[PDB]
Amino acid sequence: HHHMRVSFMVAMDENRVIGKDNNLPWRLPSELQYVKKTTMGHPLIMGRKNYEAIGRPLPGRRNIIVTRNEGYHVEGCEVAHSVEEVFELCKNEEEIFIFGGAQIFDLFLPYVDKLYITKIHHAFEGDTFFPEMDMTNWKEVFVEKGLTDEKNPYTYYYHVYEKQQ
Amino acid sequence: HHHMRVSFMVAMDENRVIGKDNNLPWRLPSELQYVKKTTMGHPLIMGRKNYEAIGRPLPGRRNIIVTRNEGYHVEGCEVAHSVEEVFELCKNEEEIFIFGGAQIFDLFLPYVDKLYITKIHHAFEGDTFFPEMDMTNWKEVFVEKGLTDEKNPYTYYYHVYEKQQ
Ligand SMILES: NC(=O)C1=CN([C@@H]2O[C@H](COP(=O)(O)OP(=O)(O)OC[C@H]3O[C@@H](n4cnc5c(N)ncnc54)[C@H](OP(=O)(O)O)[C@@H]3O)[C@@H](O)[C@H]2O)C=CC1
Ligand SMILES: NC(=O)C1=CN([C@@H]2O[C@H](COP(=O)(O)OP(=O)(O)OC[C@H]3O[C@@H](n4cnc5c(N)ncnc54)[C@H](OP(=O)(O)O)[C@@H]3O)[C@@H](O)[C@H]2O)C=CC1
Ligand SMILES: COc1cc([C@@H](C#Cc2c(C)nc(N)nc2N)OC)cc(OC)c1OC
Ligand SMILES: COc1cc([C@@H](C#Cc2c(C)nc(N)nc2N)OC)cc(OC)c1OC
Repeated sequence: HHHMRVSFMVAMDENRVIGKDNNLPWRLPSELQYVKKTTMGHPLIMGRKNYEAIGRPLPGRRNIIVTRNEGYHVEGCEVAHSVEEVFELCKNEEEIFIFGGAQIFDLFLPYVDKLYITKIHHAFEGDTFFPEMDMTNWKEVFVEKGLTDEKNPYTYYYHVYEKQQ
Repeated sequence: HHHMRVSFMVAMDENRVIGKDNNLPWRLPSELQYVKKTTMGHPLIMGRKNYEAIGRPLPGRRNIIVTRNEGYHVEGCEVAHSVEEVFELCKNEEEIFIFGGAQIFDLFLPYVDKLYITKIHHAFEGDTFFPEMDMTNWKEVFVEKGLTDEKNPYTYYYHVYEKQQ
């Protein structure tokens, strides 16, 4: 019924860890560069907790915050309270990026068309996970090794998957 | 319609610069060794400006120069005036390397099957750029850090991507 591409944008470790103590368990500025370039010009859909840890709108993109709080407001951002309200806000968009965290990934899981996953080859301590997905009917359409150096101290790969049917 | 693999061979910086003042912005003799070893035994397809800065045929490869000039001739080199004429000349080749510069990379962009791209981790001043490419349905099949030493004073990586669909 919705006409936008619904894409997930996530970085996770060997055990699907995405967070520890309401923050990111790793610092990978080069991974952040990839995220910025990939998502630029497209709406970012984020759970309230994800957004609040950021604390400011990310420039050049529609920032849409998902919350059950019907009195929630933040300047420079739009607020939605359900999947359908996100779909109404983004009805004429080409592609939107579900940007996390875990509760918001779970929420949009039935609707994902395309997956941009950074896979980090380390096992971090963590408490928040990317949902399991059955990847049948999914095709890897891109893979490349991430930049590992003094500023980016882990091995990681960018993967992109597209849903077939 | 054509049966040869159409490969690109290019070195570019962090902003896709490949040239400044009709020359290469950097000196990387080790990168040139990789170029020789990779292309040897296969046709090099070069724009007229690229070739003329070289000024002589590169040994052990068919040198094919692309120009609109129907009276253009160079000893030890073959001359083509269109994509189709290159395809005619190379119809029985296994693989050909589009060798630049930017106008010639633009020209053959719809036909590229394989990308050999060196990425230099520096921002040079430049005036000539490698075209943007949507890497959907391409996979990185090779990556290696280039040699950085007194003779090769930048950080760079060899990447090879192959088109899937
Ligand atoms: N590595 C990565 O790729 C990413 C990791 N993260 C990490 O994930 C963690 C945060 O994730 P998590 O704790 O799951 O929180 P989320 O970011 O998913 O936000 C949860 C909030 O979203 C709102 N929400 C959840 N479900 C609904 C619903 N059905 N309808 C309306 N609103 C809803 C609620 O807001 P409210 O309480 O206001 O009602 C809820 O508290 C952090 O550790 C963060 O660092 C985040 C993004 C990416
Ligand atoms: N870093 C790298 O990997 C490389 C960098 N370079 C750099 O690129 C620069 C040169 O590139 P650029 O200036 O774009 O020039 P090119 O090497 O692409 O050559 C331009 C010439 O190609 C011919 N040409 C262009 N389009 C067509 C067409 N449609 N049909 C027939 N002939 C055509 C024309 O020749 P004519 O005028 O005779 O008609 C034109 O002048 C230099 O700085 C060089 O150092 C070059 C190769 C590799
Ligand atoms: C944009 O900058 C940030 C983003 C996030 C967000 C995310 C993400 C995110 C990342 C990093 N990588 C991928 N592949 N997908 C994602 N969805 O939550 C961790 C938190 C930040 O610090 C609080 C950020 O710094 C300002
Ligand atoms: C081979 O020797 C040369 C080649 C080129 C060519 C190129 C290239 C080229 C390079 C360097 N690296 C990669 N990865 N791809 C390419 N296509 O144009 C700049 C110019 C030269 O001097 C002006 C060369 O010295 C004789």
